[PDB]
Amino acid sequence: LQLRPYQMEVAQPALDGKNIIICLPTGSGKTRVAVYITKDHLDKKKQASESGKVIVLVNKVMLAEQLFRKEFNPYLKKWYRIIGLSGDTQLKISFPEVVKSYDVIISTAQILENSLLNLESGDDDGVQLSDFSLIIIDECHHTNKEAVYNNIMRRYLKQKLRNNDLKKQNKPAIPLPQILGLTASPGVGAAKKQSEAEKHILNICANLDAFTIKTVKENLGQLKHQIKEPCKKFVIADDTRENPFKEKLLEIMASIQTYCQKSPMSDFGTQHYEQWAIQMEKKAAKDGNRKDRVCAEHLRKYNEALQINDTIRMIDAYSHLETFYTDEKEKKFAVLNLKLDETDEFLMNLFFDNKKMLKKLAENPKYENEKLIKLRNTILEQFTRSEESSRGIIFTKTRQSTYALSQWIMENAKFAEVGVKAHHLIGAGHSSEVKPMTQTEQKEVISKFRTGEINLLIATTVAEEGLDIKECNIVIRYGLVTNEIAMVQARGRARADESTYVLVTSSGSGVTEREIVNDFREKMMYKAINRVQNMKPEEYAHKILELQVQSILEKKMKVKRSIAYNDNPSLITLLCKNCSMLVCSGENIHVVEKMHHVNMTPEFKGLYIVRENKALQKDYQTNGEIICKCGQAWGTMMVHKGLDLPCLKIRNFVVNFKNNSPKKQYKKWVELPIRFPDLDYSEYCL
Amino acid sequence: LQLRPYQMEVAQPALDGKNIIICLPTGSGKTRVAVYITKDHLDKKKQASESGKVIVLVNKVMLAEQLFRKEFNPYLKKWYRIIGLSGDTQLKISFPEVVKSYDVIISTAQILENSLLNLESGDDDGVQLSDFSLIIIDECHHTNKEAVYNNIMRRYLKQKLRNNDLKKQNKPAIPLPQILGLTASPGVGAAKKQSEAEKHILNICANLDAFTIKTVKENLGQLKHQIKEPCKKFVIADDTRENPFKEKLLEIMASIQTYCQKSPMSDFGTQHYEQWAIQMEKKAAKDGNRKDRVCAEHLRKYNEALQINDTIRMIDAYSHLETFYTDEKEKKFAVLNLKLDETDEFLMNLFFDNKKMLKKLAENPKYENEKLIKLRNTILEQFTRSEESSRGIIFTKTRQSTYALSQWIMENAKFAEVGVKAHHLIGAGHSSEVKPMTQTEQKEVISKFRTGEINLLIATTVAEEGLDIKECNIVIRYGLVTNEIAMVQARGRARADESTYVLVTSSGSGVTEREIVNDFREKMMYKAINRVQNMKPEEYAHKILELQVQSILEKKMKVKRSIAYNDNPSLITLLCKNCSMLVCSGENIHVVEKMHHVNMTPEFKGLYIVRENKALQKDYQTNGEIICKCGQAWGTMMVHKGLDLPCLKIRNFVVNFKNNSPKKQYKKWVELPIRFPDLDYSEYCL
RNA sequence: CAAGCCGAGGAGAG
RNA sequence: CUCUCCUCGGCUUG
RNA sequence: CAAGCCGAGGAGAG
RNA sequence: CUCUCCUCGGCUUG
Ligand SMILES: Nc1ncnc2c1ncn2[C@@H]1O[C@H](COP(=O)(O)OP(=O)(O)O)[C@@H](O)[C@H]1O
Ligand SMILES: Nc1ncnc2c1ncn2[C@@H]1O[C@H](COP(=O)(O)OP(=O)(O)O)[C@@H](O)[C@H]1O
Ligand code: ALF
Ligand code: ALF
Ligand SMILES: [Zn+2]
Ligand SMILES: [Zn+2]
Repeated sequence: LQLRPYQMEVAQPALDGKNIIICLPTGSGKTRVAVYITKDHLDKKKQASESGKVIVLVNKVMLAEQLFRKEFNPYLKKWYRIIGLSGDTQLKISFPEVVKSYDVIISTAQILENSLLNLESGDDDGVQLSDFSLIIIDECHHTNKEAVYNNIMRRYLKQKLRNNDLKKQNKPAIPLPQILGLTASPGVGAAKKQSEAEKHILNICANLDAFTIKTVKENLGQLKHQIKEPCKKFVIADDTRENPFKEKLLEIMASIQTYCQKSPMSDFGTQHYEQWAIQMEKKAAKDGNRKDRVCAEHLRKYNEALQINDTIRMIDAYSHLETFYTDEKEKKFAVLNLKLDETDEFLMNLFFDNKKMLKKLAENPKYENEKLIKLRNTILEQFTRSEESSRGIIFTKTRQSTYALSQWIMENAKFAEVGVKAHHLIGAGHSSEVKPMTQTEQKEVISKFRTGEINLLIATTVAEEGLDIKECNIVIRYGLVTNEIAMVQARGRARADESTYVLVTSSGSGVTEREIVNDFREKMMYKAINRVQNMKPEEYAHKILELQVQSILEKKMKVKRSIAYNDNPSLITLLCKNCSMLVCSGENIHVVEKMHHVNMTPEFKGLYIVRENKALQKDYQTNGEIICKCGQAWGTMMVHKGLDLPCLKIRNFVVNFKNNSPKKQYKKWVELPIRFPDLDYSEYCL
Repeated sequence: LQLRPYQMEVAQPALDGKNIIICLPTGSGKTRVAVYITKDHLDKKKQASESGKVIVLVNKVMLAEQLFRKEFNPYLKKWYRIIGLSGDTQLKISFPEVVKSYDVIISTAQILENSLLNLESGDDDGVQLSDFSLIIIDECHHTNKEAVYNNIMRRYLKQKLRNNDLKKQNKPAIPLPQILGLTASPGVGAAKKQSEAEKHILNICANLDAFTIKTVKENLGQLKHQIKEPCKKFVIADDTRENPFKEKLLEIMASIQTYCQKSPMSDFGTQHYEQWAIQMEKKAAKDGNRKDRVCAEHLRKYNEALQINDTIRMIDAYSHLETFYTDEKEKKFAVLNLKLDETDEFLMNLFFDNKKMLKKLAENPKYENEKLIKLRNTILEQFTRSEESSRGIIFTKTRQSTYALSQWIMENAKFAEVGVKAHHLIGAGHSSEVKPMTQTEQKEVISKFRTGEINLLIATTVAEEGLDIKECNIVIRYGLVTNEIAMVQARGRARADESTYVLVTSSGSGVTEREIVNDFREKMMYKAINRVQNMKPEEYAHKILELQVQSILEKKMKVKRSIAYNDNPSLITLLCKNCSMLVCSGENIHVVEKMHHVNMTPEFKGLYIVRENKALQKDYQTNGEIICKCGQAWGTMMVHKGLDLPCLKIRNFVVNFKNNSPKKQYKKWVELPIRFPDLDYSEYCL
């Protein structure tokens, strides 16, 4: 209910009715400023007897829920009506009179965008920006290119231009709400010179229609006293050992490569090798030539294992290989539950003729890992010095890496002795080759991390922003560097004086250089903002108008082309990737809800096999996987109206046309230019 | 970390603070001397508590990356901060505080030149030479005329002259860094007498501000014992056969020539013929008279084929012709996808009425090639004598030649039997009529050549310098002689005792004489250096000062004229070269980023045809070629802001003016004196 | 809690 | 422009 | 990985 | 001074 002088100095111009942006460090009380501004604006509008509505837009459901339940509701419930929406709630069914029913709204931009789309094209009641008097946008740095924030503000700018036109012609013009953006680091984007950073900042300002930035410039000492930066540390690790297992991997790779008389132009263990393997497997699948598709797939698996070994223990890679190979053996045995294919035979024999030696080599404390030893030392020093008063975050690139680090931590008793309780955290996307984490589990782990029964976190890029996390004492980056904004957000985590920020990496990689470049970009952005804050109003307004007009017109020009697919379902046929054979046509495939592709015919039922659901394995089995006779996966099982149907994935097939047959693969249904009919139950019924 | 006595004797004067040059053979440890000198200089400056910064300038990104990752970083990382920059990295965004952040810098001269230009004219922070204490320039022989090295050292000399002036007037003068140049052969340039070589060496010294040369003069025996020169061999090949195919080429050439009643003043198969053909085609295109432009173009193609045959197999020339003719037929058929032009008709018929006989003649082991037989014998003898312990390099003039040699090698089983694994290597410039090689592929082939799975290389002038190559046993020059410096660099490749250097050529050409002249220049340069090393300091300094003053003043005088183009876009019109017709005007042409010329109008869209991208052909097609109705190419396709636009090449057009119309062709946009407007999306929009 | 569909952003390699 | 990795949002069948 | 722009150096022929 | 061949660097659109 009360603000600090450094908060007040930045908030004042907003209190005067000027739309602006506010860039403050992490944890400096931006939400406090937002709530105070909303209260003041509502009171001032009520004094004049004018309609007052305020809407807050965020990009995460968890953020909206937290802000409503902890910050906004407890402060304005006594005076105004507050509501918080998201995609997980049932209030969004009728949004327009959600709006007129309540005064303060917190939500995600997509809901309001959908309402606008319904109004402009749909027959629903719809909603307009004029219904609002104040719009708050947190994490405003995301307003770029064609994000939802950018679309909303594009509509706002179009309305502003229409009002400017109407100024000379009929009056009055359409009123527009005030705009308040919140952030900590707007970034520089792809900037290689100071002028590029200046242009990027001006573009952000024009997109958000900002009068100025209002960065702290007077109470710097008080702010620094309060929020204090950690000390930065670099850990560099080098090695010229760990030969045996890697050499064994390399020589088996050479054996498999010379089996197919294919010597790639690239070396082993690099992304270029993976790309070449993907290209070769794709070409082999298109041509239907076996003995190369599987070879490329196994080479890709070996490359992934080598990368994993380059980052973490050898047992992790061994586990990866054994999981893949055991799955293949189980699939083959289930199919055989006879003619074999020699290629899979020699591949399996090669893997199993050296499984024991690989396992023996993997267990060798002689050369385990330099980076892991450095991380062990860092964690132990920090925690032993904190006398049980420390908390830590570790940012890592991948998910399997998080699992490996967590289990590794639990296998060592020193972490428990010092009092270390670690947990992992990942995203919620089903497009990462691994079972994602659910929102409930994320909130739940965050809650226990807040309590303290969990000491340290092993998190992917989820944890930089949008999460309510108590200040930690140690921040670690395990070979992960993305950009300056993520760097700043991770750095701001290290409050709790006597906290430190460390980046651990090796010499071969260029991670340190990327971190340095991010630092350079930080200073470039600071200088750009410093210059921009002192620019003359006239030229500032001129350039903002120019940028807004250019953005709107280029959006118009780009949308012009988007108007643009012949429908010949019977023209195409589907072939299994490994065993090229006629699977089905485009006539037997039907669509449910225009979204689910399913084939429901008698003969097709006997062309596949059903397995158990591994996700539910670790009860009942509902969505079983679908595998081919060769062992190739086609899709899964679904139930519609209580009826069991198969759902297919286009990426598991090859398309053949009857006109000229340039067989092609589309990776998803939408890219397929042909249409499919909606389900008709008359076929194979009554 | 430790030096040899011959290295020490040359390094000592540098250790005393004297700027100098150092000329040593190839592979004698120049980088070792450089790193030791940098370490000693940094330590000595730190002893006196003085600012110390060292910058190394190179001319190739690969060289900088290699030097940083293999030589400098592993030796000074334990004491000093080392950084390596290039045009392929993101650290160059803010160079000045790259400089103050780090102590040791490795980079390409262009970056520092750009920083200086920004400081002197731009508003950026900028950089000055005074910020450095030591400047190392490798491959210093390139510092001549107006290379980047020469510009930097011109600035250095101007600063020195200003300091000399200020000596009598206000003091102190501006400090300057020490200068250390590295090379192996500074060369003689265009020298025809000993005095000319002396003048050239003095000019190089003055440009680099060198106290002396410091060439090895005492430990000659130890150096010779270590690095040993190969034995030089000349292979001369003569022939009075291979008539049929060449005579058939000549008689078809005569037929086409007498079709147009044009008997050139020159003979067939010489550069003078190609020049005359280019002049005739240019005049015909300017006059718009068809039946001569295409005739000249086909005559030029036949001349190129005859040259190729003069160097390599006949099938290579046959492939060249069939590629061109098949492309023409495909273009015509795609256009027709009707009125024909009799000229192309009889040309095509003439080509196709003898395709089979040409193919039959090309396959004839009776007379294949004398030079190729000699090369076969040389390679076989070397490799059979090396019992699988040899590596080889072959320097060839052109790229198609490298491809032909490589494929020829793979067609013969004797090379495989002896254990020969060959690979090719070319440059990375898109101005050689052939798709260039990329940097990644160059590094990658070099890596495998280092490993050994690739035995011999077929390389153009890329491989003489700037590449990390393990010593080879055989060096071959296949009819290629450029200058003494390239000769010395190629010769130095032949370490690995029992290595040999051979030049293969015929009697008609004057290649042997050019090689002999290069040897003469080598001895002339040696004598010039020997005299210069013994010159009296006073006259040496006097002449160096005179040369520096003369160079700076002539640069001033030349820059004076460079101050100097009316803008009448609507004045000109563009005509297709083959079919002279109104294509467009200078008003419908717009410019993107001041660099890309594009025409975006409705009527223009229907005036051209789109083909597939051959580079991507051997997926998706993004930059398709643009062809005319007559089959003439105009340009390609580009995408800006997601919008498909055509990009035109001026060399495919003829310019017509409305005042007096002296139609002219410019070969590139910059030479065109008129300006063009920047893209404005308002036209044909909204 | 499981399956599927669409769209968006960031990094790296080519 | 392509591939990979990572994140986010909305929508359906259960 | 594709396209385009600018500039520099070396050789040969004229 | 012109033409061709070869090499290099920097910068944009993707
Ligand atoms: N007026 C205030 N006086 C004292 N502490 C405050 C005040 N406002 C906020 N804080 C502190 O700041 C924290 C809230 O910061 P918050 O706004 O959530 O961070 P951010 O601005 O980075 O989102 C609270 O934990 C609280 O301790
Ligand atoms: N002090 C030394 N003792 C022994 N060998 C050395 C020494 N310094 C360099 N070398 C040899 O010289 C090579 C490095 O030469 P380098 O300086 O790269 O060649 P150049 O001077 O032609 O660039 C290495 O392969 C190494 O074997
Ligand atoms: F918005 Al913050 F830490 F910067 F919650
Ligand atoms: F500089 Al060298 F061989 F002469 F690398
Ligand atoms: Zn199958
Ligand atoms: Zn034409």
